[PDB]
Amino acid sequence: MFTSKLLTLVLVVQPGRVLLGMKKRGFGAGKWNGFGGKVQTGETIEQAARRELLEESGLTVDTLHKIGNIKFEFIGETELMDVHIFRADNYEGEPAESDEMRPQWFDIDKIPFSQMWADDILWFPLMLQKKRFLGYFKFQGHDVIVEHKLDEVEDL
Ligand SMILES: COc1nc(N)nc2c1ncn2[C@H]1C[C@H](O)[C@@H](COP(=O)(O)O)O1
Ligand SMILES: [Ca+2]
Ligand SMILES: [Ca+2]
Ligand SMILES: [Ca+2]
Ligand SMILES: [Cl-]
Repeated sequence: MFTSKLLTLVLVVQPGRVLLGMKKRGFGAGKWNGFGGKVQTGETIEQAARRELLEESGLTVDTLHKIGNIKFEFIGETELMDVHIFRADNYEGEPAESDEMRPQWFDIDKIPFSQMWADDILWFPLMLQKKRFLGYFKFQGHDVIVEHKLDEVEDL
């Protein structure tokens, strides 16, 4: 890995359920996921996370918690993906479909992990316990994990 790209990911939760969206185009199309994107020059990471939540789901939030940082290395690439993960326990507005993503609430027992990125099932249990975490995954293509590190932490 020679260079890095910052990315964001936002999970909105309520008691017993999590808001995901079906990615309709682009990177990770066909997978359910949280909302997020890149960080423009002049934005903070949190500002960028809030922007993409609004553009993709129609929602805004007041309190937003930083919960995770996961680095992704894809075999054959020289750019690292540095993903900054946030949780909201409350929201403003009502979710609506965009050209990019279709939001849907899932009960905990219905989260569709076989139709999500392969990493998600491993850190979702930490997220649901209101924990913080650091990780690293090396992927061979989009659906095989070849190396994996993950740890609960106190601070990020
Ligand atoms: C590899 O494993 C991965 N696992 C998970 N859960 N999310 C991942 C991911 N790789 C990228 N992302 C997320 C970050 C962003 O929210 C969005 C891309 O930003 P846009 O292309 O929409 O601008 O996709
Ligand atoms: Ca996006
Ligand atoms: Ca976009
Ligand atoms: Ca956008
Ligand atoms: Cl696209």
